[PDB]
Amino acid sequence: STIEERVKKIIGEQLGVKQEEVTNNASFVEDLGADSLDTVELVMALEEEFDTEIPDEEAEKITTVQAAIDYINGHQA
Ligand SMILES: [Zn+2]
Ligand SMILES: [Zn+2]
Ligand SMILES: [Zn+2]
Ligand SMILES: [Zn+2]
Ligand SMILES: [Zn+2]
Ligand SMILES: [Zn+2]
Ligand SMILES: [Zn+2]
Ligand SMILES: [Zn+2]
Ligand SMILES: [Zn+2]
Ligand SMILES: [Zn+2]
Repeated sequence: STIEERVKKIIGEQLGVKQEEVTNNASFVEDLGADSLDTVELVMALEEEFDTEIPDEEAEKITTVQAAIDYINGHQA
């Protein structure tokens, strides 16, 4: 599985949304129905899956599927 696929799987599992909705340009809140508690938990889940620490300054900008993919691809453990 690629990084893109694994990031999308984490997002779908954390947010409780079907795979078809997890398009690259989808917004967690606006498209995937997330609340802000969920987005914090999603960031934590990405840290565990990819063994990486995400600083707040960057976490705050992770609001779409693509932004999460880009963060993880750009910080490979
Ligand atoms: Zn594949
Ligand atoms: Zn899974
Ligand atoms: Zn749905
Ligand atoms: Zn659709
Ligand atoms: Zn609204
Ligand atoms: Zn919770
Ligand atoms: Zn941990
Ligand atoms: Zn945070
Ligand atoms: Zn924050
Ligand atoms: Zn960084």
